[PDB]
Amino acid sequence: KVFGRCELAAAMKRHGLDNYRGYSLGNWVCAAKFESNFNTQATNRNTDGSTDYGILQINSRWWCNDGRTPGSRNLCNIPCSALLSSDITASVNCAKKIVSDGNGMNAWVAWRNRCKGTDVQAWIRGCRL
Ligand SMILES: [Cl-]
Ligand SMILES: [Cl-]
Ligand code: NA
Ligand code: NA
Ligand code: NA
Ligand code: NA
Ligand code: NA
Ligand SMILES: [Ti+4]
Repeated sequence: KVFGRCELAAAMKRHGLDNYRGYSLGNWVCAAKFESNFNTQATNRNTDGSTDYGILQINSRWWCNDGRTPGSRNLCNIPCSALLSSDITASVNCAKKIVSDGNGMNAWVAWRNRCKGTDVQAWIRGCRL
């Protein structure tokens, strides 16, 4: 599913991500924009053989199981395929664990490089939320 911008912001709010660990909804929408362009089916293979899955491009080295990442963990306790669903529940639940892990949203390199410090409220501007 490719979400619309306001559509995703609404779904993220519905699942409790808005201001989670102090990161406003616009942070989360911005991160999703640059990680997946709002496409739940986005996948990206990394040089280390791990893969990133879903709207927030959650990586298989720590967070989900894909059966093909040697030495990895599955801290969210889910198949990485669950991260590709049209229903963002699994992605949101796993993102909450990832953002709680110590470096906040810096866990998402793209958030650091493209969202951090910017006018992230632009990402929710105009939306009925
Ligand atoms: Cl495995
Ligand atoms: Cl393996
Ligand atoms: Na957009
Ligand atoms: Na915001
Ligand atoms: Na894994
Ligand atoms: Na959803
Ligand atoms: Na980047
Ligand atoms: Ti594996």
